[PDB]
This record gives sequence, structure tokens and C-alpha cells, in this order.
Amino acid sequence: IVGGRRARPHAWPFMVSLQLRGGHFCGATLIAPNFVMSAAHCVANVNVRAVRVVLGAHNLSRREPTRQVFAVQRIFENGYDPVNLLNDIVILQLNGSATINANVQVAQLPAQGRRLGNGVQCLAMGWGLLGRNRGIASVLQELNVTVVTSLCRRSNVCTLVRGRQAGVCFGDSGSPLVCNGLIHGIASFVRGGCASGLYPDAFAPVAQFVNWIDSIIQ
Ligand SMILES: *[C@@H]1O[C@H](CO[C@@H]2O[C@@H](C)[C@@H](O)[C@@H](O)[C@@H]2O)[C@@H](O[C@@H]2O[C@H](CO)[C@@H](O)[C@H](O)[C@H]2NC(C)=O)[C@H](O)[C@H]1NC(C)=O
Ligand SMILES: *[C@@H]1O[C@H](CO)[C@@H](O[C@@H]2O[C@H](CO)[C@@H](O)[C@H](O)[C@H]2NC(C)=O)[C@H](O)[C@H]1NC(C)=O
Ligand SMILES: *S(=O)(=O)c1ccccc1S(=O)(=O)F
Repeated sequence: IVGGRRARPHAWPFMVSLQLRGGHFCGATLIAPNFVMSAAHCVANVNVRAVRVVLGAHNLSRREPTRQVFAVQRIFENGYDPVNLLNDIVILQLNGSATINANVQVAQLPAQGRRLGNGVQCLAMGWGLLGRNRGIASVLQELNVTVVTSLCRRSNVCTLVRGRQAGVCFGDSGSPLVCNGLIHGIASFVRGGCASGLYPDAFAPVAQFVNWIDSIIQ
């Protein structure tokens, strides 16, 4: 996240860190005690058997007793297009079930086909790059963004920060877009580089996949 602010500890207890060798590389969302969702391109060309699913994290540089760590058991994708980044969503079944508490919670998703119009106010979040030559963030970041429909495909939800250069960046991919308490997006791609102030950020449209998601997580 470029141009945001520190999230307060465990403000978003559905926020997930996907890690290789103890290293964050993508975000995700807890959508059931034993399932997370993230972007498909995050687990493409990656050894998924080595990926750790980290719940209850806040600071990537500290030892955190609030964490619960799982592994990936099953993978579900529904027509993911690696060229056009269509259907850039993956569901990952965990090798166990999370203990639901104050710091680890299941996100709420919208109804199937639910659409957000221009101007709606949302919150993006993630541990991604803080800016050019600044590296990924230790502390979970959040960013007020606004839904836009210009420069956006009907198969995405797109957002832009008005008035300054801000947006999601490398490392934020897979992270939830939250609008009115519901997860409407999964960070999918940027254009013209991160925080260009010109191209909106693109999210996988979670609402278009709700029936499919439910048929898996029941
Ligand atoms: C910046 O965003 C915060 C947080 O946004 C709301 O909550 C998110 C989780 C998500 O659901 C968004 O779609 C929501 O817009 C805003 O804080 C809200 O602020 C109002 C007062 O203006 C307050 O009554 C609400 O309780 C706040 N909600 C939360 C969860 O804190 C804030 O207003 C936004 N500010 C700007 C300038 O964009
Ligand atoms: C689910 O998979 C995780 C991933 O390894 C298991 O977690 C570890 O738990 C063992 C206990 O046997 C510890 O020795 C390791 O240090 C843990 N690893 C990490 C990275 O935390 C977990 O036990 C599995 N749960 C079930 C129910 O199978
Ligand atoms: S991801 O958040 O879409 C992302 C953003 C900015 C640069 C690269 C990436 S990546 O595709 O995950 F690498």
C-alpha cells in the first residue's frame, strides 16, 4: 500500500498473510475456519506445498502469539485467465480449522451479482510496497479508496485515490477490498506502475463468484 496509514492491531481479523520461508509475498482473506481466498496469480508458479497460511498477524517483523499458522490442503480455481487476469481468484482449503476469536475472524461476503457504483467508499489493506525503493511494510497498512468505473473492465472492481498518488502495490495482491463491511474485491493488478494517480487499481469482483464460493465452503 502506497500512501496509506498503519492499521490498528487486529482491526481486520480476516486479513491473511501468505508466506514462503517465513516471508510474506501475498495477502488473502479468511472466508471460513478452514478456507481462505486470494488471487490465483499469487499461487501460480509457486510451490503451494511450502506456503504457510498466517492468521492473526499484524507486524511482519515481530514474534506474534496471536498468530495461527496453517498449510494448504486443496486448491480451487474457476476459469482463471493468466494472460488477461480474468477470474483472478483462488480458494485454498486449509489443513485444519482456525480457532475463531477476537484476532481471527471470518469475513462477510456480499450477495451474488451485487454491484458497486462509482463513488462508493472502500478500504484497501495489505503488507505490500510502501512506495518506490521503500520495500514491503512490516505493519499492516490500510487506505481509503473510491470505486470508479472509468478505465475498468466489467469483470473487475476498480478503485482510485483522488487528489494524490496512492494505491496498492507489490505484496498487496490477494488482499481484501472492504466496502460497507463486506469483501467486494481481491487485489489483482495495477497499470502504469503502482500509485500512478492515473490508472485505477483492479480487484477481482468477489460478488460475481459468490455462488461458486459457497458451493465449495458450504
Ligand atoms: C475512511 O474510511 C474509514 C473506514 O471506512 C468504512 O469502514 C470500512 C471498514 C469500509 O466498510 C468502508 O466502506 C467504510 O466507508 C471511514 O470511517 C467511517 O467514518 C465514519 C465517519 O465519517 C464513521 O461514522 C464510521 O463509523 C467509520 N467506520 C469505521 C469502520 O471506522 C472514514 O470516514 C473514511 N474517511 C475518508 C476521508 O474517506
Ligand atoms: C496444519 O498444518 C500446519 C503446518 O505445518 C501444522 O503446523 C505446525 O504444527 C506442528 C505441530 O505438529 C509444529 O511442530 C510446527 O512448528 C507448526 N508449523 C508452523 C509453521 O507453525 C498444523 O499442526 C496442522 N494441523 C493439523 C490439524 O493437521
Ligand atoms: S499485485 O498487487 O497485483 C501487484 C501489484 C503491483 C505490482 C505487482 C503485483 S504482482 O502481480 O503481484 F507482482
